[PDB]
Amino acid sequence: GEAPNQALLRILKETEFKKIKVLGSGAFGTVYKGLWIPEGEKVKIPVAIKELRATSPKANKEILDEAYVMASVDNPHVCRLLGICLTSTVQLITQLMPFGCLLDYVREHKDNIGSQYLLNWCVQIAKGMNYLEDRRLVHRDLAARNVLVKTPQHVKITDFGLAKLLGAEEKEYHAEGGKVPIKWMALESILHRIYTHQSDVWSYGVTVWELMTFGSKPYDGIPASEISSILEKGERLPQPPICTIDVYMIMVKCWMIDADSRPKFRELIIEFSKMARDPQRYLVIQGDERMHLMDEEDMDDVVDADEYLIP
Ligand SMILES: CN(C)C/C=C/C(=O)Nc1cccc(-c2c(-c3ccccc3)oc3ncnc(N[C@H](CO)c4ccccc4)c23)c1
Repeated sequence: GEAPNQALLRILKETEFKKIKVLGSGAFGTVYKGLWIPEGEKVKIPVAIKELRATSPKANKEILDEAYVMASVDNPHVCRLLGICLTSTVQLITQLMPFGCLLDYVREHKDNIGSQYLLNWCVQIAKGMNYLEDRRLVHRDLAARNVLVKTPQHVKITDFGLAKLLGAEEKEYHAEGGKVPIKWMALESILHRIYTHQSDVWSYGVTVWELMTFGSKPYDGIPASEISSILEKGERLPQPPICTIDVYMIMVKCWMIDADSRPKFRELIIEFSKMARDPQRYLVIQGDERMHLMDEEDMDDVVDADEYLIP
């Protein structure tokens, strides 16, 4: 009737891993960096570990839903669950992504990110998303904050809270508890709480826009109430400065009204691959190589004394 989900859910002992330091104490719990040392083996695996504070009644069924889907994915551009630990409070264990979320990263390194990294990230995210679509899965929260950085050359999608499965028969998902980030959401999602792989494509467009802007807040001024209307009026996010029309047009197609006329992730991979073979033709970034005499002002007639000889 549907494909059986034969994913393993590993149970891990509290003793076989050491928390080292807190990475993030949000209102969603806290996440530690840690080391997982399975006793059987002779390995040590850098991990991230997530738990929530009291047992919130629903929220403990929420984190186990996240566990369910993180354990059900296996792609190089998607964070997989390593195991759960059933202590007083449940802990999710996953591979450590040392450089944190992409959003922070484009901000903390604006001046040192070239077109090849930007376009290669766009490829990689579309592969991750094309995989989740192959696995009949709808993320419902794609955003630059929810893409983590293993290295600057390798990013993966994460945060599978909110993610939902869809059999062969359904093409859609009707949410109820509407607390989803408004500014990454398709129109159909904001109006009718409909979620499709093509609504993920919209959120992909907004994610790409975040990156090409080195981490700007979309609709930076505007409040969530309005978003529905101005998107309906036909307004969209502006063309980022570094973006050619070629790139910006792909974004805009992710933001069409008719969801079926937006591009498929399998297409976004192709089109961004093509572009990543000649990056500087499609993204113009002042200084696009390396910016390395440490003066900190604006001067184009600076010469070095070693090249200024006896007048
Ligand atoms: C809000 N803005 C700041 C945008 C960016 C937000 C952000 O990066 N938050 C975040 C919060 C907590 C941990 C992490 C986080 C970091 C990290 C590493 C170094 C510095 C900072 C973070 O490394 C991670 N590796 C794997 N999963 C992670 N974290 C998810 C939680 O979803 C997870 C862990 C275990 C199991 C499942 C999932 C993280 C990332």
